[PDB]
Amino acid sequence: CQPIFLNVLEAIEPGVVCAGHDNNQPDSFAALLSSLNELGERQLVHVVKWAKALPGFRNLHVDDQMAVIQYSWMGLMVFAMGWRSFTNVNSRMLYFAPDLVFNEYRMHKSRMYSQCVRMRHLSQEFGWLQITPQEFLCMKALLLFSIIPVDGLKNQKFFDELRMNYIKELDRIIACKRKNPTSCSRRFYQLTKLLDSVQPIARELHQFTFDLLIKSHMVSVDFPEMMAEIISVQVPKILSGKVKPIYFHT
Ligand SMILES: O=c1cc(C(F)(F)F)c2cc(N(CC(F)(F)F)CC(F)(F)F)ccc2[nH]1
Repeated sequence: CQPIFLNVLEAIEPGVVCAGHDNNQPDSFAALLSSLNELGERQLVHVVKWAKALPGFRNLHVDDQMAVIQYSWMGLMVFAMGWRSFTNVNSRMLYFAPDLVFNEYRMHKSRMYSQCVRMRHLSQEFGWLQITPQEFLCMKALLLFSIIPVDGLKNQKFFDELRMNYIKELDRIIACKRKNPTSCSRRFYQLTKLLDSVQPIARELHQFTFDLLIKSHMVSVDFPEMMAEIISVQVPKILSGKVKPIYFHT
């Protein structure tokens, strides 16, 4: 049968994205966070094109398309960055970008040290669970359909069907080369727990950058337009509880 679904996921996978950070400059909260925000803007562009090229994404209402990308953005970045850290530096550092790698010191200067530690943990899971490139790609796609308005999307049913379909693709990736339903069910438990763990992290990052945005002038950290827009328009909906993650587990 079909390697079509995976042919597609691999084909649309975004390439390397640099932050434009000059590493000869002193590690300061301002410089680091300003580079992160700029990296954010560049990655969003890629994320949008990627999401819109996913199988069945367009059979979602046009207004819903942009909203789910915007709500799930942070989590997508968390997850992919963790995978990058794993594949490039075996999870010992946060590999945001080739030119923006966080070591211990930068984690502290970022003023988000504990969160960075939680992200390294997440990254380490890819190794401890021997997550495959295929598992990674299907799980990343699933994250795009993991956070929505409590009182529904414009056409919630089209979303529901798509999400259900991405879960079924995850199901068969797990069943491929697998044998008995018990082996499958345990991997599924592991992978859904991993997906869920992205949400608490993304939420802290939401809180952190929202606060930073409000704070920006007095702290000398600047935000590009698209970031400032999503942070002040979409993020507050999550922080105010109108938009929530779809946890598998309680
Ligand atoms: O690959 C990445 C991964 C992250 C991860 F922290 F969410 F994992 C990331 C975060 C931010 N931001 C958040 C913050 F608050 F942590 F610094 C800033 C912003 F402005 F985009 F939201 C910008 C680019 C990336 N790029």
